[PDB]
Amino acid sequence: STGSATTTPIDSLDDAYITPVQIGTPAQTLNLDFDTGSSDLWVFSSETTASEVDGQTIYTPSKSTTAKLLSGATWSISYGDGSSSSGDVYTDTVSVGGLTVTGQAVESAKKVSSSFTEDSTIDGLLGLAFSTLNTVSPTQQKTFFDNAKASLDSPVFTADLGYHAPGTYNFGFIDTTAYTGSITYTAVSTKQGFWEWTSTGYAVGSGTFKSTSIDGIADTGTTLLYLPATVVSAYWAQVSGAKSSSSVGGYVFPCSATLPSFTFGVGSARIVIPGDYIDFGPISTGSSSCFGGIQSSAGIGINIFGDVALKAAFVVFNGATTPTLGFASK
Repeated sequence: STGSATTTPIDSLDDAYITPVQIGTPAQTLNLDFDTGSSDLWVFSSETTASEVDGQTIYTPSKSTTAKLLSGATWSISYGDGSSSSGDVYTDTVSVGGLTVTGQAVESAKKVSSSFTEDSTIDGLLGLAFSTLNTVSPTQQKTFFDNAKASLDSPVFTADLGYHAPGTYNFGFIDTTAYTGSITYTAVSTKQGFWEWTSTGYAVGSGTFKSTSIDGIADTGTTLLYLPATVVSAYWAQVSGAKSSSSVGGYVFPCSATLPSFTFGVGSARIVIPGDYIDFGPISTGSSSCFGGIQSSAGIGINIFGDVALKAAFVVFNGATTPTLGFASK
C-alpha cells in the first residue's frame, strides 16, 4: 500500500502546514498538523470544552460507526512551545491520501491550550515521531505510521514541504521525480524518541563550509531552525542591523535586508536554505523589524531542524529496522 496527500501552509509565513485526514465512517475530514517531533494523533472533538473551540473542525465519535472508546485510556501532552492538550481515546479508521489504518488511536481533546484555540486552521496533530513518545495511559498507543508500516510497499514516509506553496507527504514510496540529484542518507538515533541525526556542518551565504557536528531532530511540527548560539550568531552577523532582542524573543532584522542563504551538511552533501526562507515578517503589524527564521536552541536543550530547513529538501523518514534519514535537494 501507499498514500499521498498534499500539505498546505496555514498562512503566508508557512507557520505550519495542514494535511487532510479522513477519520471514521462515514469519513470526517480534519486538517491535521503532521508532526515528526511528537507521537500522538489528537483532534478537536465534540468532547472539547466549548469555549476552547474557535472555528476548528471537530471529530464527533458518536457519528462514526467504526469508533470505539478505548476504555480507561487518557492522554496529556505538552509541546516545546509551551502549548498543551489532553483528553480520552477512541480507536477508529484513519486514512491519509488513500492509505487506510483500522484501529488507529484517535486521541479526543477535552482540553486544549489557548494557542490551539486561537489557531482556527489546525484541527489537531498527527504525530510521526517514534511510538515510544506516545502519551496514552495506561496503554501506550502506536502512531499512524507505525500501524501502517507493515502494509506499506516500503517502510518509509517522505516530507516535501513547499516554500509559500503546497507540498506533499507520501507514505510507502519514494517519488523519484520530486527531487534533484541523489538522496543522501544519514544515521538516526531513536534514543529520545525523535528522528535525531547529526549534521556535518554549515555555511552562511557564499562563505566557506564549517565542518562541525550538529546533533538535532528533523521536526516538521516546528516552524523555525533552532541551532547552537555560535552558529546562529555567525549567521545574523552577516545581516546589517540584525540583533537578538530579549523583548521580542529572538533575532530580529531590518525588513529592508536581503538575507543570505544558510547551508547545512548531510554527510558530504549540502542543503541550501535560500535567504527568503529565513524571513518571518514584521514582529507586529506595520513594524519594520522582521523576525528571523534561524534562532538559538540555547535553553531548548536540543537543536531543531524545523520547517525552515526541511522545506529546502526532499526528506525521507526511513522506518526500516534500523531507521535512517535521507535528504535531497529539489
